[PDB]
Amino acid sequence: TVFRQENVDDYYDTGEELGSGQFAVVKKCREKSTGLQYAAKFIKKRRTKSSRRGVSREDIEREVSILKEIQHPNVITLHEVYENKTDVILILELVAGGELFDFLAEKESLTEEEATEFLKQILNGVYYLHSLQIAHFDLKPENIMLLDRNVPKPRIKIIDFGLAHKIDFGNEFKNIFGTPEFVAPEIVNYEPLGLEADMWSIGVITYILLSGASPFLGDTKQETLANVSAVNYEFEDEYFSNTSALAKDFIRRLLVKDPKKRMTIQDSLQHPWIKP
Ligand SMILES: Nc1ncnc2c1ncn2[C@@H]1O[C@H](COP(=O)(O)OP(=O)(O)O)[C@@H](O)[C@H]1O
Ligand SMILES: [Mg+2]
Repeated sequence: TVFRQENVDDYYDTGEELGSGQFAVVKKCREKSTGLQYAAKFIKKRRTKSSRRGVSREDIEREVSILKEIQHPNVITLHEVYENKTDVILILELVAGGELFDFLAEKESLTEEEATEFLKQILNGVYYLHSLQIAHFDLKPENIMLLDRNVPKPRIKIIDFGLAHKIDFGNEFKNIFGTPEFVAPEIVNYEPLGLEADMWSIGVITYILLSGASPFLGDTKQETLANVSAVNYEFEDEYFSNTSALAKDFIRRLLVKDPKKRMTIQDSLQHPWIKP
């Protein structure tokens, strides 16, 4: 597909930089015609076929296609897309309260209620995505945004659809590898991937929410990956002594090497720690 090729600056003004990654930069912006605000994600295009710099057009279009499908309170939506010779520019719903990553850094240790208030929202967004056969493949705290960080129980949206894929056969077997501390063993081992990989990441996020510590993190990325593949984690008493056994059970049933034995998103919502 092709996108709008008028100069995005004729239609929008940009402001604060909201975040970035290796091939993307995200700027707050305001649409001239409405005064409404958005997050403009500029993704750097590849300059040749054989290049490793920038993002392939196939990969950009996959992100756009998935984003166009989705509408749920706990996911961002896509407003418009522009392009020019250097970038594709996705005009995304603005999430103005910063990353979960930054919230957790700034705040004291969470209560079990605060952790489940965040988790339940994540679960609801993932339930929506998985119902659509969309695997996110990059769930982690920098990819979850708060609407407003100055309320007791902040509301969240999942962002960053740059690794998301439609799973129409039950698994996919493309080049997909995210961040060592969050990826499932099947990613580490270069196996076909499906919705189950997201459920593993949710286990890792839950462990972080409750404890402030990352379950598999080693001193190097190779150590982290080796730990993931071996399922080398434990609940440290120093961090988990006043956390319930049911919360640990929830995590334990997600951090399972065999994807067939791991809780599904439906299972997670019916688990006794979560189910009303
Ligand atoms: N819709 C959004 N609203 C607010 N900030 C955003 C939004 N999308 C992305 N960001 C910020 O920009 C960062 C990078 O965007 P992201 O989509 O995660 O791209 P990357 O694939 O490069 O990680 C995010 O971690 C977040 O800080
Ligand atoms: Mg990201």
